[PDB]
Amino acid sequence: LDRADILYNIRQTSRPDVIPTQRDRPVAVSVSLKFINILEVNEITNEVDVVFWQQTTWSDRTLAWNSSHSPDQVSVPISSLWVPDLAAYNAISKPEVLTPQLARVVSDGEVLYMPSIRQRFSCDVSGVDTESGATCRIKIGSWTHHSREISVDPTTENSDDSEYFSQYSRFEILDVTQKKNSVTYSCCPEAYEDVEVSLNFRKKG
Amino acid sequence: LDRADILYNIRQTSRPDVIPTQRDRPVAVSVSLKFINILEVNEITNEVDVVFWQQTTWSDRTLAWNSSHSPDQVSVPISSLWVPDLAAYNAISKPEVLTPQLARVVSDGEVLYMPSIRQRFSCDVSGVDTESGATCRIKIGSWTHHSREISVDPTDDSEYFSQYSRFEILDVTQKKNSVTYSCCPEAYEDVEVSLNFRKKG
Amino acid sequence: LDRADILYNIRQTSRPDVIPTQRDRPVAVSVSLKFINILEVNEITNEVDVVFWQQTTWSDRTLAWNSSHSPDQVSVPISSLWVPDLAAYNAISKPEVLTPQLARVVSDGEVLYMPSIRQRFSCDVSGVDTESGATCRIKIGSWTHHSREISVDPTTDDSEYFSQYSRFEILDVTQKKNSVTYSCCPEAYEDVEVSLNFRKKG
Amino acid sequence: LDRADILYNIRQTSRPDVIPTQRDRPVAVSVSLKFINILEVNEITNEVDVVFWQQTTWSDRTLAWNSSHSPDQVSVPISSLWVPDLAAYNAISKPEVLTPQLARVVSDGEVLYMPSIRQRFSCDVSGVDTESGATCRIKIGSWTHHSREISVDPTNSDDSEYFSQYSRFEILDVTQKKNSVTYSCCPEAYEDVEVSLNFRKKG
Amino acid sequence: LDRADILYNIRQTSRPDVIPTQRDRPVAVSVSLKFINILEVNEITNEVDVVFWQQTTWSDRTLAWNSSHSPDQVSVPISSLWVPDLAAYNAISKPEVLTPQLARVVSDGEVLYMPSIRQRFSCDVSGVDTESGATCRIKIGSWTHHSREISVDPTTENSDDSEYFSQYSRFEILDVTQKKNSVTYSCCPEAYEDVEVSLNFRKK
Ligand SMILES: CCOc1cc(N2CCCNCC2)cnc1Br
Ligand SMILES: CCOc1cc(N2CCCNCC2)cnc1Br
Ligand SMILES: CCOc1cc(N2CCCNCC2)cnc1Br
Ligand SMILES: CCOc1cc(N2CCCNCC2)cnc1Br
Ligand SMILES: CCOc1cc(N2CCCNCC2)cnc1Br
Ligand SMILES: *[C@@H]1O[C@H](CO)[C@@H](O)[C@H](O)[C@H]1NC(C)=O
Repeated sequence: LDRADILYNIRQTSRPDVIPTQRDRPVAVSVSLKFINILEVNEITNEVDVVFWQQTTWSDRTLAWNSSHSPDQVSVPISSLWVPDLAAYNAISKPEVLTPQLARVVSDGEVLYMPSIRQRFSCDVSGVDTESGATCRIKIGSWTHHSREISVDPTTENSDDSEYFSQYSRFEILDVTQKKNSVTYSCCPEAYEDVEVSLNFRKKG
Repeated sequence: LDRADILYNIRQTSRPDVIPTQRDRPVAVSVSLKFINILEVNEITNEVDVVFWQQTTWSDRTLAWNSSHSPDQVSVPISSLWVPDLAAYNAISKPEVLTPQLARVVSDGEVLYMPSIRQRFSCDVSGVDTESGATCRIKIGSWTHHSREISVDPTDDSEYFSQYSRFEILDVTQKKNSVTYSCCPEAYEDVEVSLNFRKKG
Repeated sequence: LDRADILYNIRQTSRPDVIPTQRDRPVAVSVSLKFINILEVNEITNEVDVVFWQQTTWSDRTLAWNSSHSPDQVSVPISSLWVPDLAAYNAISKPEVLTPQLARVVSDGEVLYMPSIRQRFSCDVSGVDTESGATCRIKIGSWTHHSREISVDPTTDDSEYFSQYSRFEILDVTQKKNSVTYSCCPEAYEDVEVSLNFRKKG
Repeated sequence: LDRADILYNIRQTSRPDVIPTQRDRPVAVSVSLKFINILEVNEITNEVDVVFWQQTTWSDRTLAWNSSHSPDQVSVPISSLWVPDLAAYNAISKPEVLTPQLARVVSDGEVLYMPSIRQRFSCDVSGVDTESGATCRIKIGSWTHHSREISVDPTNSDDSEYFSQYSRFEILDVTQKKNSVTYSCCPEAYEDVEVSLNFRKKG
Repeated sequence: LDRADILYNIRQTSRPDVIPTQRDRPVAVSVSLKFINILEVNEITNEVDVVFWQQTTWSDRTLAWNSSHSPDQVSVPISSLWVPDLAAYNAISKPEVLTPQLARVVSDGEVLYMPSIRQRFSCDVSGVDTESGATCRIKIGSWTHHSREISVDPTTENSDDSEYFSQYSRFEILDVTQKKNSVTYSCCPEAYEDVEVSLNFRKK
C-alpha cells in the first residue's frame, strides 16, 4: 500500500455519519485546549476572544490498515471521517477554524484532529486586571451523544500551559486546569459528558 | 441492524424535501426556546442579541425501524432529514447556528433537533434597566406551511442561563397563535415566546 | 399522486436555469415589498437598512400536475426551480435572506416566493426627522432579461406587517412601473420602483 | 432549438476550466467599470468603498449554436462558463457580488458578464474634500494568464450615467490606461487596465 | 494535446487529497510573502492586518504531460490539485483569499500558487511609530505534515522587498528577512518545518 491507496480506501469506505462505537461501548474522546492567544477581553460584558488548538483524539478501527511495508500514518480531510460532535457550551460565536481541516490517521485507527480555532466565550472576566487574574471556564462536550456513546476526558499528559501562547498578547496565562463532568439536562434522560477547562489569566503590566 | 445500517437506510431513502404529512393531517411540531445568554441590548433601537437552544420535535414515520436487537436512537445530519421551515418573524439577522447540525432520531420516527442559536431581534427593550424589566416577544412559525400542513405548539426559566450574563431572566411565557395574512387565504401557526429580563444591578 | 411523488417529479425534471417562457411571450413577474422594519438610518450618508418580504409571483407550466385526488400545492426548495433574476439597483449590500428558501408551487404552475430580506440601500434619506418624512426609492428588476423575456409589475395597508418597535414609521408606500434602456444593450429592461415614505417617530 | 435545448447543450459541454483560446491568439477581454456609488471614504487611511458594474466581454466559440429559427441569446449561470480570472490588484476586500451571477451568451459565442460589485480599495484619497478632488486608481487584470493567453482592454463613454445622485460624492472624471507588466516572479508580461476615478465630496 | 485535453486529464486523475511524495523524500515546498499593504495596525493590542501574495511552489509529477506539440503550462483550479496544508501560526483570522483560486501547472509537474491574501496577525507592533520601526514576525508551515513529508524553505531569490507594496499605505517597509526552522511540538515526536518572515516596517 502507498498513501494513494490508503487515502482511496478511506475515502471509498469511510462512514463519516457513523459513530465508530465498538461492542456498544462509548467512543473514548480525549480533548485538550492549547491556548495560543487571548484577544478582545471585556470585563463589563464578561466576554472574551480566545485562539486555541483543540486537540481531539479518538479511535476508529474502520480506518485501520496493515502497515507492514506501508506508510504508518496519513493526513485525511475530516469531511471523509467521522468526527466527534463537540461544542463549547458557553461559546457565543461559532468556531472560526483557522487551519486546514485535516486529521492525522494512524494505521491502527487512532485519529488526531487539532485545528486552531478562534472563538468568543461568555465567562467570568472579573479580576482580569488584578494579581490573581480572572478565571474563564470553557465547557466542551458532545452535543448529541450521551455517556454510553461518547465519553470525553482531558488529555492525560502534563505540559507547559503557555507553551504555544503568544508572547505578544496583552495577557498572560497563570494556570490551566481541567475537570470532567457528567450532566443530566431536563430535556433528556441520559447523562452527557463534558470537560471544563479553567483558564486563569490576567492583563500584563 | 447496527448504527451503520440504520444510517445507511435513512440516507438512501430519506426525502429531506418531503413534509412527512400523514393522511393530510398536519405535522405536529413542538418548539421551545432554552435561553443561554443575552448580549448586546439596545434600548434606543429596540434590538437585542440572544443565544438560545431551539428545541424542536416532530415525528417522521418514514425514518422508523424495527429496534428489537438494534440501537433505539441515532444522531443524523439534518441535511439527510426533512426539517420544519421555522423562522423567527422579528429576527433581524439570520440564525447563527453555534452547534453541530445533527438531530436525534428514535426508532419510532420521533425526531429531536436542538441547535444553539445566536440571533438578533427587533422587540420591546423598554424598561430593561428597571426592576420590572423589559419583555421581548419572539415569534416563531413555519414560513411556508399553513395550519393543515404544520402545527406549532409550545413544549425552570434560567436552568441553562449563563450566570455571567449582564442580564437575568425574570420570567418566560408562551402563547400559541394562528394567523391569517392578507397575502394568503390559509392560517399559519406560530409560537410567541415572551422573555421578561432586566439588567443586573 | 402524493406530495412525495410531486416533489420527486419536480426535482427530476425541473430546469432551474431555463426561463419558463411560453410561446415567445415574456414571463410575467409580479413584485411587491411588504415592509417589516426600518433599522440603521443615516441621513448624512443617505443609506438605510430595511427588512421586507419580497413577494414574488410568476407562472411556470412545466411544474404543473393533475391535482384531482392529489395535493393542490407543495413547498419546493428554490434550488429546484427557475427563479427570476431580480436585483435592487440601489442596494449596497447583497440581500441577507432571513427565511427558509422555499417557494410555494400550485398544481397549475403558479409560483410564489416570499423571503424576508434585510438589505442596505442608497437613497434619499433627507427629511427623515421632519413631519413630511423621507422618501426612499427602491428600484427592482431583472438583471439580465429584457422586456420580451421578463416583464415586472407591481401587484394589483402599508404598515400591516411593519414592526411597532421600529424607531421609524411608514407614512406611505407607492409603486411605479418603468421600462428602461441601458447604453450597454439595445433592448428595454423593466423595473418596479417602490417609494417608501417614512419618518422617525417621537 | 429552444432555450431549454441551448442551455442543456451549454451545461453538458461547457468546460468552465478551459480558456477559449483560438489559434495561439490570446482571448481578448474587454473591461469597463460603471460606477454606481462611492461610500465610506477615508482620507487618513487612503481607503475607499466603491459600488460598480464590472462590464466584462469576451468570445468563446465553444458556446456557439445555429440560431436560425432559434433564440439569438440566453442567460447562463457563470458556473457553467469559463470566465476570465480578473482581479483588482489594489482591492483590500474580496468582491461582494451584489447581483445574480448570470452571463449573457450570444449565438456566435460572444459573452457579456456584468455583475454589480461592492469592493474596498487602497488608493489615493488625498484631496477628496477639495474642488479638484481625489483620483483613485483601480488596477484590474488577469491574475494568472499572461499576455499571450489573455489580453485586457478598456471598452469615449460616460462611465458616470449610472452614478447615484444620493451619494455624498460626485464623479469629476474617469480615465483608463492599458498596461503590460512584468513581475519579478515570472518571465512573461501580464496585462491590466487602470481605471482612474476622479471624484470629490459634494459641497 | 490541447489545453482542453490537459485540463480534462488533470481533473479526471487528480487526487487533491494525496501528497505527491516521491520515493520517501519530502515534498519540497517554497514559500515567499510579497507584501502589498499594511492596514489597521494596533500597538496597544499587538495586532496588524496585512495583504500579501503568498507565493507557493512545489512539484507534483502526477500532473506531468508530454509537452512537445502541446501547451507548456495551464491554469488549474486548486480544488483539482493537491495543495500544501500551510498555515500562519500567529494568524488570528482565517486567510481572506482575494484572488481567483487558480494555480499554474507546468508540463513537468512544477506548480505555482500565488493568491493575494488579507490576514490579521498577532505580533510585535512596538516601535512602529519610531525611526527603527516595528518588526512583525509571521510563522508559516505545514499544519499536519512533518519534515519527512513536507519541507518548507524561503524562496532562494534576492528581491526588492517593497516592489509590490502600496505607495498609499500609511506604513512603509524597511526590511524583510527570512529564517527557516525545524520545530518539535510536545504533541508529536517528529519535527515540523516553518519559515519565519520578519517584516520591519514603520508609520510614514
Ligand atoms: C436526546 C438528545 O439529543 C440532543 C441533545 C441536545 N442537547 C442536550 C444534551 C447535551 N448537549 C447540549 C444540547 C441537543 N440536540 C440533541 Br439532537
Ligand atoms: C401560500 C403561502 O406561501 C408563502 C407564505 C409566506 N408567508 C406568509 C405566511 C406566513 N409566513 C410568513 C411568510 C412566505 N412564503 C411563501 Br412561499
Ligand atoms: C443582454 C444584457 O445582459 C446583461 C445586462 C446587465 N445589465 C444591463 C441591463 C439592465 N439590468 C442591469 C444590468 C447585466 N448583465 C448582463 Br449579462
Ligand atoms: C504563470 C504565473 O502564475 C501566477 C502569477 C501570479 N501573479 C503574477 C502575474 C500577474 N498577476 C498577479 C499575480 C499569481 N498567481 C499565479 Br498562479
Ligand atoms: C501528526 C500530528 O498531527 C497533527 C499535528 C498538528 N500540529 C502539530 C504539528 C505542527 N503544526 C501545528 C499543529 C495539527 N494537526 C494534526 Br492532525
Ligand atoms: C513525446 O511525444 C512525442 C510525439 O509527438 C515524441 O517526440 C516523444 O517520444 C515523447 N516523449 C516521451 C518521453 O514519451
